[PDB]
Amino acid sequence: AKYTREDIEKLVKEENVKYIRLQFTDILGTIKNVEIPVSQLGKALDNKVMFDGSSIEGFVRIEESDMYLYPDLNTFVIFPWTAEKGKVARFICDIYNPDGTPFEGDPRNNLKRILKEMEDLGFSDFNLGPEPEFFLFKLDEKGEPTLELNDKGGYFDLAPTDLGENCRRDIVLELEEMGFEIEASHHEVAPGQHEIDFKYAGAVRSCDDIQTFKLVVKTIARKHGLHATFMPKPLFGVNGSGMHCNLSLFKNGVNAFFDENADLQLSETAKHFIAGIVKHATSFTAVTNPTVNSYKRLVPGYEAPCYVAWSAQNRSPLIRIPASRGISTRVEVRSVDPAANPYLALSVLLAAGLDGIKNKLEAPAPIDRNIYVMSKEERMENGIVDLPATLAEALEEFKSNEVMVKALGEHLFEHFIEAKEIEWDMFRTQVHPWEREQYMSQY
Amino acid sequence: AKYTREDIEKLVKEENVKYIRLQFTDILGTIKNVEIPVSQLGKALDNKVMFDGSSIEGFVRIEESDMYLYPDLNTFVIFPWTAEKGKVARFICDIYNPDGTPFEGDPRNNLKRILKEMEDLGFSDFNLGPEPEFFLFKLDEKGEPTLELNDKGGYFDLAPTDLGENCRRDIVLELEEMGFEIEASHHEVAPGQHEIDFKYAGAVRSCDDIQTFKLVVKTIARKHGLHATFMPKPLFGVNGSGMHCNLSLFKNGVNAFFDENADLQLSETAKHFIAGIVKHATSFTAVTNPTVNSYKRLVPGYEAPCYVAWSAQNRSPLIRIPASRGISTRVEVRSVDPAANPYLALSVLLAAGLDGIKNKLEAPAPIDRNIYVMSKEERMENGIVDLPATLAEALEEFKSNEVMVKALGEHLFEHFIEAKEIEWDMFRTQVHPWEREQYMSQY
Amino acid sequence: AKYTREDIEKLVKEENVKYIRLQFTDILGTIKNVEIPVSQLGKALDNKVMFDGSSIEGFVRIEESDMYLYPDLNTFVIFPWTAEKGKVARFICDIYNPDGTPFEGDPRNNLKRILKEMEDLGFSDFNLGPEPEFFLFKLDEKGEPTLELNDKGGYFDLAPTDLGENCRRDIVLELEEMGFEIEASHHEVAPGQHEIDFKYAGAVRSCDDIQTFKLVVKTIARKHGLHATFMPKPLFGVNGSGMHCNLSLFKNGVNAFFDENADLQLSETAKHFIAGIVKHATSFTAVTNPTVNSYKRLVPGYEAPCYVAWSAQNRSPLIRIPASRGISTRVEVRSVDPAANPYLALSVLLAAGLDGIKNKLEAPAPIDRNIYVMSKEERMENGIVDLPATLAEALEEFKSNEVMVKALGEHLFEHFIEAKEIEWDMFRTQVHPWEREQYMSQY
Ligand SMILES: NC(=O)CC[C@H](N)C(=O)O
Ligand SMILES: NC(=O)CC[C@H](N)C(=O)O
Ligand SMILES: NC(=O)CC[C@H](N)C(=O)O
Ligand SMILES: [Mg+2]
Ligand SMILES: [Mg+2]
Ligand SMILES: [Mg+2]
Ligand SMILES: [Mg+2]
Ligand SMILES: [Mg+2]
Ligand SMILES: [Mg+2]
Repeated sequence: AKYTREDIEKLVKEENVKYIRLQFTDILGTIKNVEIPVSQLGKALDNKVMFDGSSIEGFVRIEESDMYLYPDLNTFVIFPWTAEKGKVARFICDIYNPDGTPFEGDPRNNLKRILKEMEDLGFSDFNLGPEPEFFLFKLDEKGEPTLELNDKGGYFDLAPTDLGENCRRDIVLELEEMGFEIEASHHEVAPGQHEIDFKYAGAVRSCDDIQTFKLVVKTIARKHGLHATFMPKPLFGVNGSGMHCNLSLFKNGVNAFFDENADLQLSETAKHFIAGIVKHATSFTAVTNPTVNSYKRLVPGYEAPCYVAWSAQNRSPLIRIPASRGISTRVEVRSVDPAANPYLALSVLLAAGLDGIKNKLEAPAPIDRNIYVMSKEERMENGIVDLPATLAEALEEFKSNEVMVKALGEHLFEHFIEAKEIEWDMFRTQVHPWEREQYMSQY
Repeated sequence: AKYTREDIEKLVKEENVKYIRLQFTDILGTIKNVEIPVSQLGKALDNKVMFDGSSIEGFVRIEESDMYLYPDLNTFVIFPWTAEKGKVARFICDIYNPDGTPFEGDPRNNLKRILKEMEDLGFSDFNLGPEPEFFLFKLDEKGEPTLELNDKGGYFDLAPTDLGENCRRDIVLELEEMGFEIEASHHEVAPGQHEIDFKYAGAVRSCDDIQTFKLVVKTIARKHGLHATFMPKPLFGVNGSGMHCNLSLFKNGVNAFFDENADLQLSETAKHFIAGIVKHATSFTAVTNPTVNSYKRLVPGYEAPCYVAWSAQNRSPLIRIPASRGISTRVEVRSVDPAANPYLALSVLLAAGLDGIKNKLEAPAPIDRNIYVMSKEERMENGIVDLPATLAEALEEFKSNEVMVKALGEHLFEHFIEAKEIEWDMFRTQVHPWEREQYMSQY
Repeated sequence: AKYTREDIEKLVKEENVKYIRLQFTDILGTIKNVEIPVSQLGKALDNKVMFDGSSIEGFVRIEESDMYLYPDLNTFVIFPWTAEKGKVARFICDIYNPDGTPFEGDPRNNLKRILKEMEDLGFSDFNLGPEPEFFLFKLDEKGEPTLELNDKGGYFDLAPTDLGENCRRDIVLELEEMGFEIEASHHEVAPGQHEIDFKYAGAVRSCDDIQTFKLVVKTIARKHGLHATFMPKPLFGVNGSGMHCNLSLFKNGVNAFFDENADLQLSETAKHFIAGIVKHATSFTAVTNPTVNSYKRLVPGYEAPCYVAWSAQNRSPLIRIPASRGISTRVEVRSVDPAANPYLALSVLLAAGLDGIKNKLEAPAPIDRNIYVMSKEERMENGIVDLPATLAEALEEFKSNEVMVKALGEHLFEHFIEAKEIEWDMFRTQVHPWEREQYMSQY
């Protein structure tokens, strides 16, 4: 209980807040919001503020259904950049049905349902250390984004010299005021690409920070005449952006993934986790990579996962176990990207792992080998399966997997598939310029 | 034996030919060619003219391999538009190995191998009446094609008024001089789209005319400041172009598809044919629709096949049996498109039909029903299977089918798949503008 | 020492530092870093902050590997230009392996190693007084560099008036606030060319500054709407840039090069040092001139070394010995340029010098006449050899030398050659406009 009803009231008044954003997340991971004037804070904290809950299912809405917003006193934050008379504050809310019961369609609640499922197995915490990457493009005369990158930096270079303005820098500074515990940032492989790494955090909190992060990144970027984008693969030929997820299970307050005695200092629970992730990897990809373009990133040669396998040191594995041990022992999943709905993404990732731990699934053999060279022949000769090549392919796999499906719930699942199937269909019937440049005159 | 060595020599001289085009077709259906000066006609008719035969496998060439061109005295034609001193004549050739044996890689020969397979069953002829459709676009200042259509006509309208120049009209006139037996032409559904229907003709000859047709259509069109294209789906939202194939089997010189006594006046042989086509339809689609874009046409709502079924009157069936009976009784296959390699396309279509006749496969029930409305539920409840949605999907189906695979031969098959797999892969890793307009700012 | 963890602690607290850059250097001499918030300072000073150490190898990276950063409390500096609200501080860190051992691939480490061999042979310090040269170009509308120079000044001219804006002055001023001790600065031979000479300092201090200098320069240059470049030869026909290195060996705190009563006042050790550099010059040229463009600077007629010879007065000696003596007695290597990686260039130059000292090599006769006039044949009659003409030549030469290869270490060496070999290969296969301007019509 970070803040209390009174701690919140004292703050809004002393900090002269005049605008409160009650934010939430829909089925597509998009950051939704219902804003009210400070004069309504009371009604907000009372959980009486209603809104059309059908907005949580995204562009698949069919009917208007009244619902409540239950603000989380802990998510209370104030936006520094907004200043003077008009100071804005936010509240990440939870959606409840008119009767008082939590809305199944809400993805944030889904993560809670699965976390509860975690505690029923004996685990206390499930931390997540995200590695969100993004691209910054220049803005044209008007205000529309162009294909020009904000810089020409490389992997870990000293991008935009401190003098003047430096987006990445200025973003981190804003995130600190709000209360972010950023680990560190750097310039990414491709020119104009940036990365801000978060610190360890509980599932829900960590996921809430991912949503806010994008908001702070997009806003500040626009304030510097730039355009921030978390699109997996904005440009063909250059590196794509991913959102590595460093997962870690705890029991009684201790890292349940550490074992200073077993190989790689990993415990039986850790390896079972690895197994669960490997068994469902190709099945939950539709969730960790929800967009069509998400699969243009999952192409070999750009340090992005393409096959289900884990290692401690490799070109670009699906699962990677960082050097750090002890309380830092963690399982990194590199397939996840920034376009993924954090709440849903973690739910499915938690369900996969827990499935292996609960059923004591056997973890495959590490592979410090090279998947890049060996053709599919060896990949077949070995337990190396490829990840779905298209959104369509991933959606067919997701449906078959029963634990993954039940990981999202009846309501969430139903709509997720409906939204994506339409999304895909829209893309498959589209005629791209590339098609004409290849056929228009050749045929 | 339309022409003879002497009939050819007398013609070239009297018509003052100064340039001979020895043409052939590669694996991708592209019209290849090796041109020689009239002074070499003798060496040509002697079958001594060599060329790099690796050019028949297309962009998958790996080594240079000398081969011979064996001109077909029957395919001898003279291009009317080419005039004066420089009159051009052509010769569709056959490829032979240095030793004197026919090249397996040659698609035109493949059709001959399968036609021979037809005669071994008791059939004399296998006629084909093609319905090639195309689009005409305007040319910009320079000479590059634009997205502007040559007109705004509709289905069977009186497009471009006779006065001045009218491509479609002027094309037909050129085709007649050369000796084409055109049935009739009209304006197609979509604006700027045209169709010239051929008359009944033997497989090989009919296929040879399809190749020449495209050549005459592309050339004359350019001569009118226009750009002709046989690309399946040039524009999203407008009708696509297909190449309906009206097939018909003969025995002893009579239409083996007619039976003035059985239902629909169709014979047992005709229905067996229907069965063969239905059993392999989804398997040979990769051949009758070889390009990626070929599947943007196979989308509902544009009068293009989307499900395996046959009828005599329906929205847009895969197999259609024209009204005409007697010697005109024929089985129309509407899935085939202009981008298809005629020689390969027919081979696979002949093999499918013959498979049903040889094994007396049972033909499904006609369907004057509506596939467009009934969801996949009924399509499942019925023997209604969908055609492959992507080139990839069609290529996976083609490989599994054994009769279809053996319908192309070891050498042809091997390369066809290699070329398409690469083609597809090129397309799947591409980042289309559509992707950014949908994600660039949404994420 | 210079700073204590407490000194830094107080400074960052009093100077209101908010951003901390932990910088280092990759194999290509490129300035890199990992940025962390001031709240992570403790973890930084605790040597716990990690990063992907593969970033050290540059574009030749293969697999991501965790590593630690050890901040050098003495390299702590505070960038003045950074706004009060967001003060930025830096720390040139050292790269270590997960097990607490110095990473062999770290360039700054290698220099430290070579310096140990210097201490073993009985030497106290090894000073370096670099003469960085650089050009300044104008920025177009999109902040893009142009071939337009910043002034039409000459050698030592009073380039750019004391107008409101004057990059060179403003650079030296900013460096003064950063604790940089600059000897003097002037305007170079070519228009828009500038030079800033630092006071001599230790091998590491000097290198670390060469890095910081490049950063400050480029930074302040961008603030003035200009673009700073250390590219050895930006424009054809104009002078190139070279970072002359004034080397000075110390023994027991005194100048081991000076000799009161000795020919030319150069001690024995001094002479051997000269010899050490002459036999290894052609070999270590690939390190002190790491780019393809570097060799375009190494051409006669522009005050750039083209032959291996030393002298006190000459047109363009590879090794020049300035006037001043005593503790100012030094050896200047003029072949080195600003694109070279300071740490690697100093390691190869120190190695060559120590080779000549430990093996008592005899120094050749100093060339005091014009070497430009002596034909290729003449230079052969005397001890006169040409430096590598192209990067490729320099590379093969470098591998042929053992003491030089050991100067970089197997790990550093393997990657250097890898990067440069693929680098040259790109250049070699490139087709330049020049080639087309010279063969397009002539052929
Ligand atoms: N070094 C890296 O972590 C690169 C990650 C890369 N941007 C990706 O697509 O995952
Ligand atoms: N009426 C028609 O035959 C239309 C055919 C349509 N152009 C197709 O794609 O097949
Ligand atoms: N010191 C100078 O005169 C500079 C000479 C020239 N810039 C070089 O290449 O070294
Ligand atoms: Mg990364
Ligand atoms: Mg990572
Ligand atoms: Mg038609
Ligand atoms: Mg038709
Ligand atoms: Mg100088
Ligand atoms: Mg000098």
